[PDB]
Amino acid sequence: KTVVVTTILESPYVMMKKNHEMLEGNERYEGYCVDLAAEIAKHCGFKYKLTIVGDGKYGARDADTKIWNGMVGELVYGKADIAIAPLTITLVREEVIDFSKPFMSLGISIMIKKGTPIESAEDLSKQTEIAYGTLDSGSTKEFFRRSKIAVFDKMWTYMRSAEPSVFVRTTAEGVARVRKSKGKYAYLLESTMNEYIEQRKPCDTMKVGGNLDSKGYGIATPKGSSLGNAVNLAVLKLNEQGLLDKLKNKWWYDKGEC
Amino acid sequence: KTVVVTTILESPYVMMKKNHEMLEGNERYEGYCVDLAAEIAKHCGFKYKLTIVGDGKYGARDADTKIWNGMVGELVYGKADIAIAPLTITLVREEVIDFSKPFMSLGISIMIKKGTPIESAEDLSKQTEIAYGTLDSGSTKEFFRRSKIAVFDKMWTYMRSAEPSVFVRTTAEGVARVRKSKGKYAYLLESTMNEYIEQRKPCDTMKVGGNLDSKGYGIATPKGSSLGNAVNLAVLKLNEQGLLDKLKNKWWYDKGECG
Ligand SMILES: O=C(O)C[C@@]12O[C@H]3C=CCN[C@H]3[C@@H]1C(=O)N[C@H]2C(=O)O
Ligand SMILES: [Cl-]
Ligand SMILES: [Cl-]
Ligand SMILES: [Cl-]
Ligand SMILES: [Cl-]
Repeated sequence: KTVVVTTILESPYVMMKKNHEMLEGNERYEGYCVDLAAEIAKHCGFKYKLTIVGDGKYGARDADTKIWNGMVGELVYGKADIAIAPLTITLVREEVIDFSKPFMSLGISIMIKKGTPIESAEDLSKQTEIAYGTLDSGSTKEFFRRSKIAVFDKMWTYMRSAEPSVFVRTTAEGVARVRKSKGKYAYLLESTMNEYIEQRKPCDTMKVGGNLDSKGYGIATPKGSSLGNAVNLAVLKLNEQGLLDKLKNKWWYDKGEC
Repeated sequence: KTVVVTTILESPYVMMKKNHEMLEGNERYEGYCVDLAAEIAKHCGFKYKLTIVGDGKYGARDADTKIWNGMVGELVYGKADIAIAPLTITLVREEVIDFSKPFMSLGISIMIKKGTPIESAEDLSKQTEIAYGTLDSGSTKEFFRRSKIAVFDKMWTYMRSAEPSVFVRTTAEGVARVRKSKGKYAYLLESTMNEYIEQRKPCDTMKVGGNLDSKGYGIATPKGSSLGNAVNLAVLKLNEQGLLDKLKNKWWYDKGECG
């Protein structure tokens, strides 16, 4: 009867509080998705325990074994009752679990080190002097790889052919690369992460240009889960009570340095 | 067995081609939702008729009679199999129909006549010289009535007590009112519509400020519909192929009359 919530350690969505070793259970964690979890539970009348996804992954099906990892795997294989994380709503996932309507929208955007003479994807496309790239594996890369749009296609062919490599293994590396490259590298990533980092010391980065695309984060439950309907309704209510906006403002701006 | 699609005549989602009495059936109509409808049927493998909703409303429940009007009413009362329209996904509607994930996202924004000295809701709230309003009902009005935000609250109180009325009955009314009030009126409306009108002649309007909130339009089916799963999957596939983006670009920008 205690609901098992699975999530993932990703700031500012879910973080381990500074004195977590002095804290018990759910109080070890803070962040946007921790509050969201609490808000969901209140409007759904259930008790819950926060767990961190065992393998540190989101949810991907291995082409060969067909096994799901991450949070999606924890739902499908019955370790968790529900996922409350920055888990993107995608077709392959929707086919094996239920999604709430998205609690947050986002898109591909450009992170620059402040000073950089770039204001848009187009700016990036027309030049090579400032290197730019994405995570070496994931949707942003595939977006570029698959786009039929001129600008985005010129960016991809550029990125694929660039030497040395413009791809990074981790988000943290991308951001470092920006910060360390003295304004000669730009990074493509979730507008949400871009916005968050903009509010981080040493305050030396900046989101520019519009979003290139659009996707959504949703709460995830097993197909036919008794929780999903209430959970989805709770998402919509929260949005209409200004609460999701308030949460975002909280973790991004009110608690922002810079 | 042909799927009955309810939808609504709202530009540029669905539009009766001016020569429509020479045309017939689905081909009488064009626009973003007509294309969207076709993509969905193709991916869901079905055949459909487009039918404009008898009352021209989106979907709201009468406070008294408890009766659902509009496209929601058509789905809830079993008069249509699916609604493919700029139908905002909302709690009360979600409780009575099935929605797909959003095929398009939007938020409340500010339409001004070019040259109007207003850049934000904050700006609007801090003055009265320029009047500003919303549709006399719906998602946008409700947002202001309910807001706990100081700026939005002040705007609601102003709007509610403003004379003459700052509320308009229809989008066209609100657009015309902005267009003719010599920059003495700004309309608060869906960013999607704001963005479309921006690309229409006389090209005398402008969207300004950030969105005030976030919402999505979804495709609705009657609760429990066998169609709901497949359709929702299609929205995601279309979105991942970049197809939804291609369409919005098509009807908003490719076809823009303002350069
Ligand atoms: O990057 C991906 O392909 C997926 C995502 O992986 C994250 C990790 C690094 C950069 N991107 C984000 C993306 C996000 O916002 N949610 C994840 C997810 O939805 O699994
Ligand atoms: Cl965003
Ligand atoms: Cl990462
Ligand atoms: Cl928008
Ligand atoms: Cl109302």
